[PDB]
Amino acid sequence: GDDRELAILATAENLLEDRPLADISVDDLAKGAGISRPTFYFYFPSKEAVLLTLLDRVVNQADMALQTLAENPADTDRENMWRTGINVFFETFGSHKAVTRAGQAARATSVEVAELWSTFMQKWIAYTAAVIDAERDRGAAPRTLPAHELATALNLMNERTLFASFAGEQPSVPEARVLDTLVHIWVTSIYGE
Amino acid sequence: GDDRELAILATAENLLEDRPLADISVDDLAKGAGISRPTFYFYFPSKEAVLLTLLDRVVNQADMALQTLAENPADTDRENMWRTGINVFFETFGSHKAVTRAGQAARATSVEVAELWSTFMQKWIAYTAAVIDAERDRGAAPRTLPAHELATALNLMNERTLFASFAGEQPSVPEARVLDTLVHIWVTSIYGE
Ligand SMILES: CCCCCCCCNC(=O)N1CCC(C)CC1
Ligand SMILES: CCCCCCCCNC(=O)N1CCC(C)CC1
Repeated sequence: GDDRELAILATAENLLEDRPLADISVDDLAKGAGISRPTFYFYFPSKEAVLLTLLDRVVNQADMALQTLAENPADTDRENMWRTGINVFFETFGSHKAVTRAGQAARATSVEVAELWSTFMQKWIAYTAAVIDAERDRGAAPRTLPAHELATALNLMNERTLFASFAGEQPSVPEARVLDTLVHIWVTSIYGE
Repeated sequence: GDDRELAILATAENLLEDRPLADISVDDLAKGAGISRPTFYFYFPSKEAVLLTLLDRVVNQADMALQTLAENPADTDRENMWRTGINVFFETFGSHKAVTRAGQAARATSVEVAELWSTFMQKWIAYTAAVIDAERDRGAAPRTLPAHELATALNLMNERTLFASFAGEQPSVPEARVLDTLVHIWVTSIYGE
Protein backbone atom coordinates (compact mmCIF):
# COMPACT_ATOMS: atom_id res chain seq x y z
CA GLY A 1 0.00 0.00 0.00
CA ASP A 2 2.82 2.37 1.08
CA ASP A 3 4.98 0.49 -1.54
CA ARG A 4 2.58 0.84 -4.59
CA GLU A 5 2.11 4.53 -3.51
CA LEU A 6 5.88 5.13 -3.39
CA ALA A 7 6.23 3.35 -6.80
CA ILE A 8 3.62 5.69 -8.34
CA LEU A 9 5.38 8.75 -6.87
CA ALA A 10 8.81 7.51 -8.06
CA THR A 11 7.47 6.80 -11.57
CA ALA A 12 5.91 10.28 -11.76
CA GLU A 13 9.13 12.05 -10.61
CA ASN A 14 11.15 10.04 -13.18
CA LEU A 15 8.71 10.78 -16.04
CA LEU A 16 8.56 14.51 -15.16
CA GLU A 17 12.33 14.67 -15.81
CA ASP A 18 11.61 14.05 -19.51
CA ARG A 19 8.14 15.64 -20.15
CA PRO A 20 5.40 17.80 -18.59
CA LEU A 21 2.50 16.34 -16.59
CA ALA A 22 0.13 17.11 -19.54
CA ASP A 23 2.17 14.53 -21.59
CA ILE A 24 2.02 11.83 -18.85
CA SER A 25 -1.11 9.66 -18.90
CA VAL A 26 -2.30 7.74 -15.70
CA ASP A 27 -1.58 4.62 -17.96
CA ASP A 28 2.14 5.67 -17.99
CA LEU A 29 2.05 6.03 -14.14
CA ALA A 30 0.34 2.66 -13.56
CA LYS A 31 2.70 0.95 -16.07
CA GLY A 32 5.84 2.29 -14.29
CA ALA A 33 4.45 1.36 -10.89
CA GLY A 34 3.57 -2.21 -12.08
CA ILE A 35 -0.21 -1.83 -11.46
CA SER A 36 -3.34 -1.45 -13.52
CA ARG A 37 -5.12 1.87 -14.28
CA PRO A 38 -8.00 1.12 -11.89
CA THR A 39 -5.54 0.10 -9.16
CA PHE A 40 -3.87 3.55 -9.64
CA TYR A 41 -7.25 5.21 -8.97
CA PHE A 42 -7.40 3.44 -5.60
CA TYR A 43 -4.17 5.27 -4.43
CA PHE A 44 -4.67 8.71 -6.15
CA PRO A 45 -7.73 10.41 -7.65
CA SER A 46 -5.72 11.89 -10.60
CA LYS A 47 -2.21 12.52 -11.98
CA GLU A 48 -2.58 16.11 -10.54
CA ALA A 49 -2.94 14.58 -7.07
CA VAL A 50 0.31 12.66 -7.61
CA LEU A 51 2.13 15.94 -8.42
CA LEU A 52 0.56 17.64 -5.34
CA THR A 53 1.90 14.78 -3.20
CA LEU A 54 5.39 15.03 -4.80
CA LEU A 55 5.45 18.81 -4.18
CA ASP A 56 4.16 18.35 -0.60
CA ARG A 57 7.07 15.93 0.02
CA VAL A 58 9.72 18.34 -1.38
CA VAL A 59 8.32 21.35 0.49
CA ASN A 60 8.21 19.48 3.77
CA GLN A 61 11.76 18.12 3.17
CA ALA A 62 12.98 21.76 2.86
CA ASP A 63 10.93 22.87 5.88
CA MET A 64 12.20 20.01 8.06
CA ALA A 65 15.82 20.75 7.04
CA LEU A 66 15.25 24.42 8.00
CA GLN A 67 13.75 23.30 11.37
CA THR A 68 16.87 21.12 11.94
CA LEU A 69 19.12 24.08 11.26
CA ALA A 70 16.93 26.37 13.47
CA GLU A 71 17.46 23.86 16.37
CA ASN A 72 21.20 23.20 15.49
CA PRO A 73 22.84 26.57 14.74
CA ALA A 74 26.21 26.49 12.87
CA ASP A 75 29.19 28.16 14.74
CA THR A 76 30.00 30.66 11.99
CA ASP A 77 29.76 34.35 11.03
CA ARG A 78 26.42 36.07 9.99
CA GLU A 79 27.21 35.51 6.24
CA ASN A 80 27.62 31.77 6.78
CA MET A 81 24.45 31.67 8.92
CA TRP A 82 22.37 33.03 6.01
CA ARG A 83 24.29 30.97 3.39
CA THR A 84 23.54 27.73 5.26
CA GLY A 85 19.83 28.62 5.35
CA ILE A 86 19.56 29.63 1.66
CA ASN A 87 21.45 26.38 0.88
CA VAL A 88 18.58 24.33 2.34
CA PHE A 89 16.40 25.65 -0.50
CA PHE A 90 19.17 25.48 -3.14
CA GLU A 91 19.94 21.82 -2.32
CA THR A 92 16.40 20.61 -1.62
CA PHE A 93 14.67 22.12 -4.69
CA GLY A 94 17.85 21.71 -6.81
CA SER A 95 17.74 17.93 -6.03
CA HIS A 96 14.12 17.79 -7.33
CA LYS A 97 14.20 20.09 -10.38
CA ALA A 98 11.51 18.22 -12.32
CA VAL A 99 9.01 18.37 -9.39
CA THR A 100 10.00 22.02 -8.82
CA ARG A 101 9.27 22.90 -12.49
CA ALA A 102 6.02 20.92 -12.56
CA GLY A 103 4.85 22.36 -9.19
CA GLN A 104 5.44 25.91 -10.30
CA ALA A 105 3.39 25.25 -13.46
CA ALA A 106 0.58 23.64 -11.37
CA ARG A 107 0.20 26.82 -9.19
CA ALA A 108 -1.70 28.40 -12.13
CA THR A 109 -4.26 25.56 -12.41
CA SER A 110 -4.48 23.94 -8.91
CA VAL A 111 -5.88 25.79 -5.86
CA GLU A 112 -4.35 23.02 -3.63
CA VAL A 113 -0.83 23.57 -5.14
CA ALA A 114 -1.21 27.37 -4.86
CA GLU A 115 -2.37 27.06 -1.23
CA LEU A 116 0.48 24.62 -0.33
CA TRP A 117 3.11 27.00 -1.81
CA SER A 118 1.49 30.05 -0.09
CA THR A 119 1.35 28.32 3.28
CA PHE A 120 5.07 27.40 3.25
CA MET A 121 6.23 30.75 1.77
CA GLN A 122 4.35 32.47 4.64
CA LYS A 123 6.10 30.19 7.13
CA TRP A 124 9.58 30.79 5.62
CA ILE A 125 9.00 34.58 5.46
CA ALA A 126 7.84 34.62 9.10
CA TYR A 127 10.94 32.68 10.15
CA THR A 128 13.20 34.98 8.12
CA ALA A 129 11.61 38.05 9.78
CA ALA A 130 12.06 36.48 13.25
CA VAL A 131 15.79 35.97 12.57
CA ILE A 132 16.17 39.53 11.25
CA ASP A 133 14.33 40.77 14.38
CA ALA A 134 16.68 38.76 16.62
CA GLU A 135 19.74 40.23 14.79
CA ARG A 136 18.32 43.76 15.36
CA ASP A 137 17.53 43.03 19.06
CA ARG A 138 21.18 41.84 19.60
CA GLY A 139 22.48 45.08 17.88
CA ALA A 140 23.99 43.15 14.87
CA ALA A 141 21.56 44.53 12.23
CA PRO A 142 20.25 48.10 11.88
CA ARG A 143 16.54 48.98 12.20
CA THR A 144 15.90 49.87 8.55
CA LEU A 145 12.87 48.46 6.66
CA PRO A 146 9.99 46.62 8.41
CA ALA A 147 11.52 43.16 8.87
CA HIS A 148 8.49 41.26 7.49
CA GLU A 149 8.46 43.38 4.28
CA LEU A 150 12.24 42.95 3.76
CA ALA A 151 11.82 39.20 4.45
CA THR A 152 9.02 38.98 1.91
CA ALA A 153 11.02 40.57 -0.93
CA LEU A 154 14.12 38.46 -0.16
CA ASN A 155 12.12 35.20 -0.10
CA LEU A 156 10.38 36.15 -3.37
CA MET A 157 13.78 36.96 -4.93
CA ASN A 158 15.03 33.50 -3.92
CA GLU A 159 11.88 31.78 -5.22
CA ARG A 160 12.18 33.46 -8.65
CA THR A 161 15.97 33.37 -8.95
CA LEU A 162 16.49 29.75 -7.82
CA PHE A 163 13.67 28.71 -10.15
CA ALA A 164 15.17 30.53 -13.12
CA SER A 165 18.58 28.89 -12.50
CA PHE A 166 17.10 25.38 -12.09
CA ALA A 167 14.84 25.75 -15.17
CA GLY A 168 17.73 27.14 -17.35
CA GLU A 169 15.67 30.21 -18.12
CA GLN A 170 16.94 33.17 -20.12
CA PRO A 171 17.65 35.29 -18.12
CA SER A 172 19.12 33.41 -15.15
CA VAL A 173 22.10 33.44 -12.81
CA PRO A 174 24.26 30.39 -13.57
CA GLU A 175 23.46 27.61 -11.08
CA ALA A 176 27.12 27.60 -9.94
CA ARG A 177 26.83 31.34 -9.08
CA VAL A 178 23.29 31.61 -7.66
CA LEU A 179 24.01 30.82 -4.01
CA ASP A 180 26.82 33.44 -3.72
CA THR A 181 24.64 35.98 -5.57
CA LEU A 182 21.67 35.56 -3.22
CA VAL A 183 23.83 35.47 -0.08
CA HIS A 184 25.41 38.81 -1.05
CA ILE A 185 22.01 40.48 -1.53
CA TRP A 186 20.65 39.04 1.74
CA VAL A 187 23.67 40.05 3.84
CA THR A 188 23.99 43.54 2.41
CA SER A 189 20.27 44.30 2.66
CA ILE A 190 19.92 42.90 6.23
CA TYR A 191 23.08 44.47 7.69
CA GLY A 192 23.45 47.55 5.57
CA GLU A 193 22.54 51.18 6.31
CA GLY B 1 -7.96 50.20 -39.53
CA ASP B 2 -5.76 51.66 -36.75
CA ASP B 3 -9.10 52.64 -35.04
CA ARG B 4 -10.82 49.14 -35.15
CA GLU B 5 -7.42 47.68 -33.99
CA LEU B 6 -7.22 50.12 -31.05
CA ALA B 7 -10.92 49.35 -30.21
CA ILE B 8 -10.15 45.60 -30.09
CA LEU B 9 -7.10 46.21 -27.86
CA ALA B 10 -9.09 48.56 -25.56
CA THR B 11 -11.97 46.04 -25.30
CA ALA B 12 -9.52 43.24 -24.43
CA GLU B 13 -7.73 45.30 -21.73
CA ASN B 14 -11.12 46.26 -20.21
CA LEU B 15 -12.43 42.66 -20.23
CA LEU B 16 -9.18 41.30 -18.72
CA GLU B 17 -9.82 43.52 -15.67
CA ASP B 18 -12.82 41.30 -14.83
CA ARG B 19 -11.87 37.79 -16.14
CA PRO B 20 -9.03 35.70 -17.61
CA LEU B 21 -8.41 35.42 -21.37
CA ALA B 22 -9.77 31.80 -21.28
CA ASP B 23 -13.18 33.33 -20.29
CA ILE B 24 -13.14 35.95 -23.11
CA SER B 25 -14.45 34.73 -26.48
CA VAL B 26 -13.44 36.52 -29.81
CA ASP B 27 -17.28 37.24 -29.96
CA ASP B 28 -16.86 39.35 -26.74
CA LEU B 29 -13.88 41.20 -28.37
CA ALA B 30 -15.71 41.87 -31.67
CA LYS B 31 -18.87 42.97 -29.78
CA GLY B 32 -16.93 45.51 -27.64
CA ALA B 33 -15.06 46.81 -30.68
CA GLY B 34 -18.34 47.21 -32.69
CA ILE B 35 -17.33 44.70 -35.43
CA SER B 36 -18.27 41.22 -36.50
CA ARG B 37 -16.33 38.02 -35.62
CA PRO B 38 -14.93 37.63 -39.15
CA THR B 39 -13.92 41.31 -39.21
CA PHE B 40 -11.97 40.62 -35.95
CA TYR B 41 -10.06 37.84 -37.75
CA PHE B 42 -8.91 40.38 -40.35
CA TYR B 43 -7.05 42.43 -37.61
CA PHE B 44 -5.81 39.56 -35.32
CA PRO B 45 -5.43 35.81 -35.88
CA SER B 46 -6.64 34.95 -32.31
CA LYS B 47 -7.46 36.38 -28.86
CA GLU B 48 -3.89 35.23 -27.84
CA ALA B 49 -2.47 37.56 -30.50
CA VAL B 50 -4.47 40.44 -29.00
CA LEU B 51 -2.89 39.76 -25.57
CA LEU B 52 0.61 39.53 -27.16
CA THR B 53 0.01 42.96 -28.74
CA LEU B 54 -1.23 44.43 -25.41
CA LEU B 55 1.86 43.05 -23.61
CA ASP B 56 4.17 44.30 -26.40
CA ARG B 57 2.68 47.80 -25.94
CA VAL B 58 3.17 47.79 -22.12
CA VAL B 59 6.72 46.42 -22.33
CA ASN B 60 7.73 48.98 -24.92
CA GLN B 61 6.07 51.78 -22.87
CA ALA B 62 8.30 50.79 -19.90
CA ASP B 63 11.38 50.46 -22.13
CA MET B 64 10.82 53.86 -23.77
CA ALA B 65 10.33 55.51 -20.34
CA LEU B 66 13.63 53.92 -19.21
CA GLN B 67 15.34 55.21 -22.40
CA THR B 68 13.96 58.72 -21.63
CA LEU B 69 15.38 58.57 -18.14
CA ALA B 70 18.73 57.15 -19.45
CA GLU B 71 18.97 60.26 -21.76
CA ASN B 72 17.58 62.72 -19.07
CA PRO B 73 19.29 61.90 -15.75
CA ALA B 74 17.64 63.30 -12.56
CA ASP B 75 19.89 65.62 -10.40
CA THR B 76 19.64 63.56 -7.22
CA ASP B 77 21.57 61.16 -4.96
CA ARG B 78 22.32 57.45 -5.92
CA GLU B 79 19.21 56.24 -3.95
CA ASN B 80 16.93 58.55 -5.93
CA MET B 81 18.62 57.52 -9.20
CA TRP B 82 17.69 53.86 -8.60
CA ARG B 83 14.24 54.75 -7.16
CA THR B 84 13.34 56.74 -10.30
CA GLY B 85 14.33 53.76 -12.48
CA ILE B 86 12.45 51.11 -10.45
CA ASN B 87 9.47 53.53 -10.51
CA VAL B 88 9.30 53.25 -14.31
CA PHE B 89 8.39 49.57 -13.85
CA PHE B 90 6.18 50.17 -10.77
CA GLU B 91 4.12 52.84 -12.58
CA THR B 92 4.05 51.30 -16.05
CA PHE B 93 3.08 47.73 -15.06
CA GLY B 94 1.04 49.00 -12.08
CA SER B 95 -1.05 51.09 -14.55
CA HIS B 96 -1.78 47.92 -16.59
CA LYS B 97 -2.33 45.26 -13.90
CA ALA B 98 -4.80 43.19 -15.93
CA VAL B 99 -2.42 42.94 -18.95
CA THR B 100 0.47 42.26 -16.53
CA ARG B 101 -1.45 39.36 -14.90
CA ALA B 102 -2.62 37.95 -18.24
CA GLY B 103 0.86 38.28 -19.82
CA GLN B 104 2.53 36.45 -16.99
CA ALA B 105 -0.01 33.61 -17.35
CA ALA B 106 0.56 33.52 -21.16
CA ARG B 107 4.37 32.96 -20.70
CA ALA B 108 3.56 29.30 -19.86
CA THR B 109 1.57 28.66 -23.07
CA SER B 110 2.92 31.15 -25.70
CA VAL B 111 6.49 30.96 -27.08
CA GLU B 112 6.00 34.52 -28.51
CA VAL B 113 5.03 35.92 -25.04
CA ALA B 114 7.93 34.04 -23.38
CA GLU B 115 10.38 35.34 -26.02
CA LEU B 116 9.06 38.95 -25.74
CA TRP B 117 9.48 38.90 -21.92
CA SER B 118 12.97 37.28 -22.20
CA THR B 119 14.15 39.81 -24.77
CA PHE B 120 13.18 42.82 -22.62
CA MET B 121 14.39 41.28 -19.32
CA GLN B 122 17.78 40.72 -21.03
CA LYS B 123 17.80 44.35 -22.15
CA TRP B 124 16.87 45.70 -18.69
CA ILE B 125 19.47 43.45 -16.97
CA ALA B 126 22.17 44.59 -19.43
CA TYR B 127 21.29 48.23 -18.77
CA THR B 128 21.29 47.65 -15.00
CA ALA B 129 24.76 46.01 -15.22
CA ALA B 130 26.07 48.94 -17.33
CA VAL B 131 24.92 51.42 -14.66
CA ILE B 132 26.47 49.33 -11.87
CA ASP B 133 29.70 49.15 -13.93
CA ALA B 134 29.68 52.95 -14.38
CA GLU B 135 29.17 53.42 -10.58
CA ARG B 136 32.17 51.09 -9.94
CA ASP B 137 34.34 52.88 -12.58
CA ARG B 138 33.59 56.29 -10.89
CA GLY B 139 34.54 54.78 -7.43
CA ALA B 140 30.94 55.10 -6.03
CA ALA B 141 30.24 51.32 -5.80
CA PRO B 142 32.60 48.56 -4.64
CA ARG B 143 33.74 45.72 -6.93
CA THR B 144 31.84 42.89 -5.24
CA LEU B 145 29.76 40.39 -7.28
CA PRO B 146 29.93 40.17 -11.11
CA ALA B 147 27.71 43.09 -12.11
CA HIS B 148 25.64 41.10 -14.66
CA GLU B 149 24.86 38.36 -12.06
CA LEU B 150 23.88 40.94 -9.38
CA ALA B 151 21.77 42.75 -12.02
CA THR B 152 20.05 39.52 -12.96
CA ALA B 153 19.00 38.64 -9.39
CA LEU B 154 17.81 42.22 -8.69
CA ASN B 155 15.72 42.36 -11.89
CA LEU B 156 14.21 38.93 -11.12
CA MET B 157 13.41 40.10 -7.56
CA ASN B 158 11.59 43.13 -9.02
CA GLU B 159 9.71 41.00 -11.58
CA ARG B 160 8.45 38.59 -8.89
CA THR B 161 7.87 41.13 -6.12
CA LEU B 162 6.09 43.78 -8.23
CA PHE B 163 3.94 41.02 -9.72
CA ALA B 164 2.99 39.62 -6.32
CA SER B 165 2.00 43.12 -5.08
CA PHE B 166 -0.05 43.93 -8.20
CA ALA B 167 -1.79 40.50 -8.20
CA GLY B 168 -2.59 40.71 -4.42
CA GLU B 169 -0.81 37.42 -3.86
CA GLN B 170 -0.25 35.86 -0.45
CA PRO B 171 2.60 36.46 0.28
CA SER B 172 3.26 39.97 -1.05
CA VAL B 173 4.69 43.31 0.01
CA PRO B 174 1.84 45.84 0.23
CA GLU B 175 1.71 47.91 -2.97
CA ALA B 176 2.22 51.10 -0.90
CA ARG B 177 5.48 49.62 0.52
CA VAL B 178 6.96 47.78 -2.49
CA LEU B 179 8.92 50.63 -4.07
CA ASP B 180 10.74 51.55 -0.80
CA THR B 181 11.39 47.83 -0.12
CA LEU B 182 12.99 47.21 -3.53
CA VAL B 183 14.98 50.47 -3.48
CA HIS B 184 16.52 49.51 -0.12
CA ILE B 185 17.63 46.09 -1.40
CA TRP B 186 19.04 47.56 -4.63
CA VAL B 187 20.99 50.35 -2.90
CA THR B 188 22.40 48.20 -0.14
CA SER B 189 23.41 45.36 -2.48
CA ILE B 190 24.98 47.69 -5.11
CA TYR B 191 26.86 49.97 -2.69
CA GLY B 192 27.49 47.65 0.21
CA GLU B 193 30.64 45.74 1.18
C1 LIG C 1 12.83 26.97 -6.76
C2 LIG C 1 12.04 27.07 -5.59
C3 LIG C 1 12.76 27.82 -4.46
C4 LIG C 1 11.93 28.40 -3.46
C5 LIG C 1 12.55 29.05 -2.31
C6 LIG C 1 11.60 29.78 -1.41
C7 LIG C 1 12.22 30.17 -0.08
C8 LIG C 1 13.40 31.05 -0.07
N1 LIG C 1 13.82 31.34 1.29
C9 LIG C 1 15.03 31.17 1.71
O1 LIG C 1 15.99 30.96 0.91
N2 LIG C 1 15.31 31.24 3.04
C10 LIG C 1 14.26 31.50 4.00
C11 LIG C 1 14.67 31.13 5.40
C12 LIG C 1 15.98 31.72 5.80
C13 LIG C 1 16.41 31.54 7.23
C14 LIG C 1 17.00 31.19 4.83
C15 LIG C 1 16.68 31.58 3.44
C1 LIG D 1 5.17 43.07 -12.80
C2 LIG D 1 6.14 43.10 -13.84
C3 LIG D 1 7.40 43.87 -13.44
C4 LIG D 1 8.59 43.55 -14.17
C5 LIG D 1 9.81 44.32 -13.90
C6 LIG D 1 11.03 43.79 -14.60
C7 LIG D 1 12.20 44.76 -14.55
C8 LIG D 1 12.72 45.19 -13.25
N1 LIG D 1 13.85 46.09 -13.41
C9 LIG D 1 13.94 47.25 -12.84
O1 LIG D 1 13.14 47.58 -11.91
N2 LIG D 1 14.90 48.13 -13.20
C10 LIG D 1 15.85 47.79 -14.25
C11 LIG D 1 16.55 49.00 -14.81
C12 LIG D 1 17.14 49.86 -13.74
C13 LIG D 1 17.99 51.03 -14.19
C14 LIG D 1 16.00 50.30 -12.87
C15 LIG D 1 15.32 49.15 -12.24
